[PDB]
Amino acid sequence: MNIFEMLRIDEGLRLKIYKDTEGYYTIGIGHLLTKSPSLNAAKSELDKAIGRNTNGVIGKDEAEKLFNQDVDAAVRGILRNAKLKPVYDSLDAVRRAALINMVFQMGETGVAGFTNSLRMLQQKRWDEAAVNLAKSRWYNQTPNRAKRVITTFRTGTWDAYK
Ligand SMILES: [Cl-]
Ligand SMILES: [Cl-]
Repeated sequence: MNIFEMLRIDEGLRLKIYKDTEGYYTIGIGHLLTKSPSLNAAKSELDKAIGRNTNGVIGKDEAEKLFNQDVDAAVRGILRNAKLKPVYDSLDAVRRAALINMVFQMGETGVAGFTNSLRMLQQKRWDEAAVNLAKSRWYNQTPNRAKRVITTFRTGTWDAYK
């Protein structure tokens, strides 16, 4: 198991514009297109992102390409973030994947806001951090995905994904 396969399980793959759990226009592997309600503003972003007139539909290769960019951007945002970097540096390889997963889903800003959990992760207090992470809209809104990520943090293994 690796970050890519982990996120692929969590986000799925859709080759036509769809709406995410929050109601936003998305495509491929969890690639947010716009928060705007307009399907046309979504097709426009889509075409800008792909470099061709897509008519709302892409191929597998195109989806995977967006996904590669997105993981890369997630990692780089963590490394540039003053709150996130120290956490990431302190963690083992599996737990690093779990932090990347949160950032891919909620953005650097959102994760950076989990102040207390971040401090517990840094201190390696696994069980306590798992408890604190659960008291979030995040866990309340996407409980099955949140539990998987949380278990990854608590245990340090890929169990929840096997
Ligand atoms: Cl893009
Ligand atoms: Cl879920």
